[PDB]
Amino acid sequence: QIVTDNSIGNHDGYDYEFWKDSGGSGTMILNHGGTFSAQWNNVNNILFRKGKKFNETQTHQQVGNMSINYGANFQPNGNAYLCVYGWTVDPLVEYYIVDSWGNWRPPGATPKGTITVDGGTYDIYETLRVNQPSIKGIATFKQYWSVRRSKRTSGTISVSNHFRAWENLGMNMGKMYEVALTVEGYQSSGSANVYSNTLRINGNPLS
Ligand SMILES: *[C@H]1OC[C@@H](O[C@@H]2OC[C@@H](O)[C@H](O)[C@H]2O)[C@H](O)[C@H]1F
Repeated sequence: QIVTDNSIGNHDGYDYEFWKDSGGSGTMILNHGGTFSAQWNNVNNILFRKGKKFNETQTHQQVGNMSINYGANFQPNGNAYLCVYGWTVDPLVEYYIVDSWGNWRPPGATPKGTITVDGGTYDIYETLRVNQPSIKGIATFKQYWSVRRSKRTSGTISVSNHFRAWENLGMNMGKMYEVALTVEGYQSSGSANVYSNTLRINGNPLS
């Protein structure tokens, strides 16, 4: 259940993934259901997550309503994000719904709009990754973001509301590849205890 290097699998019904580039270290402990704990030290980039991976055949509307109820003890020492994260394919898009961060509020771009949902206000952004790692190899792809205006580390994220806002703004989405509660670190160290993480699709928890 101890993951300290790149790994993808399923643990207690949740698709887990540990992903890092070279340098530093990370430790992910897979706990019950969608839960896990994470610790990182002097990394370049590291991501820890537990959610659902899909077979790339359905739009988010076809999957249905996606909602995540979570709670995490988030203790970054520097740059890190606590978020819902995933990808679409055709087009290849990496996305983030950021509820908390460390010393820097991402993603450093001019907002494209705002969404009010789940008792918060999020700024919406679109950024570009050029020849970077991806679920489909070294690629150039967009990153879509919703970033909360104030931090929080527990609550419910109505994922599908964010997708509709993005599509409303012309941020095109492809077929679902993944949706997951994620901890990301960048050129930093820290820890996070994800003690609560339930993904519901059409009101039904993952299993
Ligand atoms: C957003 O997250 C980190 C990185 O995405 C990883 O790409 C490699 C793939 O194997 C992992 O599953 C992804 O998390 C991407 O470059 C960045 F934009």
